[PDB]
Amino acid sequence: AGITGTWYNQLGSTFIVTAGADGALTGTYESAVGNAEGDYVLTGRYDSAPATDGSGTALGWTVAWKNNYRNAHSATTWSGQYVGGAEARINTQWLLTSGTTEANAWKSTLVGHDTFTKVKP
Amino acid sequence: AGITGTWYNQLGSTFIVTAGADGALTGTYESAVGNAEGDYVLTGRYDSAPATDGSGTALGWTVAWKNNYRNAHSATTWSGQYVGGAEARINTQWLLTSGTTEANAWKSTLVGHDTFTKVKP
Amino acid sequence: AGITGTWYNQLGSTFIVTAGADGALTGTYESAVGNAEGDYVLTGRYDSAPATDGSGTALGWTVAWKNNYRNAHSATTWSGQYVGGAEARINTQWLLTSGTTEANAWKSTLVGHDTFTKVKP
Amino acid sequence: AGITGTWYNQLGSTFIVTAGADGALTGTYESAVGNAEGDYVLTGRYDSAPATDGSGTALGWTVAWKNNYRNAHSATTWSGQYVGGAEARINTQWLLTSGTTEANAWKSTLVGHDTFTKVKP
Ligand SMILES: O=C(O)CCCC[C@@H]1SC[C@@H]2NC(=O)N[C@@H]21
Ligand SMILES: O=C(O)CCCC[C@@H]1SC[C@@H]2NC(=O)N[C@@H]21
Ligand SMILES: O=C(O)CCCC[C@@H]1SC[C@@H]2NC(=O)N[C@@H]21
Ligand SMILES: O=C(O)CCCC[C@@H]1SC[C@@H]2NC(=O)N[C@@H]21
Repeated sequence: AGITGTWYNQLGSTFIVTAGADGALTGTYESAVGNAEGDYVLTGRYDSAPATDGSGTALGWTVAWKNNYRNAHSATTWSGQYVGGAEARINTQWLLTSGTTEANAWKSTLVGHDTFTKVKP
Repeated sequence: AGITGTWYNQLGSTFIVTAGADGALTGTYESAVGNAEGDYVLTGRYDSAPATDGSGTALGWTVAWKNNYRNAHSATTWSGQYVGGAEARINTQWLLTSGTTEANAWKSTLVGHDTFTKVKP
Repeated sequence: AGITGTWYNQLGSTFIVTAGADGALTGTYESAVGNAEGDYVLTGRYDSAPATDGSGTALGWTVAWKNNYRNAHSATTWSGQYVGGAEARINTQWLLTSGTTEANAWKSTLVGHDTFTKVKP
Repeated sequence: AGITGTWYNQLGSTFIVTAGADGALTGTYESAVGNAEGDYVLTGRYDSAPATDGSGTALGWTVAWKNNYRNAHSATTWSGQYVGGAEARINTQWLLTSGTTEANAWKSTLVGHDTFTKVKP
């Protein structure tokens, strides 16, 4: 129940997600940067029975950057963990792969990290 | 239509996916390695209108490593592109995040790469 | 001249480096976490003629985790950029590879990110 | 003694390195792709007393992409392990950071993987 809701990262992007009882993540993502405009569909999975020892809750999700406004021919996955409590966070690393020619595949994938909080930066 | 079906990676893992008309990926993943046994639910997204210039089709998906057999308290995301043709491939990089304590969060995430083909290694 | 000196990251680790006129980085690294004790040799490279348009200065370095105290059978590389000015930073992502058996090579490499500043956290 | 010498990756790039007795890597790197021409200085570190149980030898190195021909305002680090024997390899993952403006720092770093062998692809 800690994951469902709206999350904001350090770039100004916004992430609205519903966490289903058995592990589904669904929602929408709006990026403040890049070749992106409006909301994009997201889907992912999370550990619906995490450890109870103070460990975070593992999760991940994907956005393909095609919507009613634009198609960037790219997709990002975020992998990370939810940490609950008063200053809850989802700490992630991400991989953004663009469709490329075979000759350019070596430079197809960017890597970065986003930290999400329940309140805006 | 090139993405739907069964895929095999260099580790001996197996990936069965359906690519929906508007960008959804759904299916199951069976890992040959790690703290894993049986099939796990996967969900993701792909670019349903890729470029037609020889560029690959961007995609990503997530597995949370909880199923009827085991719970590893972890999740992997694969980010990559589908390359069609006679020797079709899905070339990926992945991030595997384990739920950790805050003190151990610096070592929460493994990175690697998997190449998937339509035939077994 | 902005890079030479002592840097501190969010984990409490300390990085003393000399940037040579033609691109060399040399120094020592002390990690506050992990299988590490004391100072370890570091070496790397940086762009000694960066752009002057407000872009950062690309750089990277490596530590192998063997010194007079311990040998962790591992090595980390940090890749990033130096950003000068009043609140100077070195923003990095890193890869930590452990020596593994072939069967375990898929889980040989951790990924993360460190931000270094001139003052302690 | 297994690391010293010339190595070739899947892209057609060439890596000549000397491994010093106490952990230093020095040499030159020539990339077959990207904003690169000629040889570039490399420096890094390796575990000079690896485990003897069949585990690989952890290592890493950096190239800043500035030489007598070009300056790409970028640097790559490779992190990986050397695996000896008849078909020796250095298996790596790499991070390529470009100097960027602060607004573009989110897209500063590419990630990939290179496999090096003693003979050309
Ligand atoms: O430019 C593109 O190809 C599509 C937009 C990508 C935006 C990226 S996803 C990772 C990072 N986190 C964000 O919130 N935005 C950027
Ligand atoms: O050990 C775990 O935490 C769960 C199993 C992880 C298996 C990983 S996912 C990335 C890589 N590719 C595979 O097919 N298996 C491993
Ligand atoms: O545990 C090991 O194998 C050796 C110590 C690794 C410490 C890592 S390097 C990346 C991160 N940044 C730090 O300052 N410490 C950790
Ligand atoms: O384009 C640049 O910024 C400089 C050249 C980068 C070449 C990269 S380094 C990682 C990969 N492995 C290679 O051998 N070449 C590419």
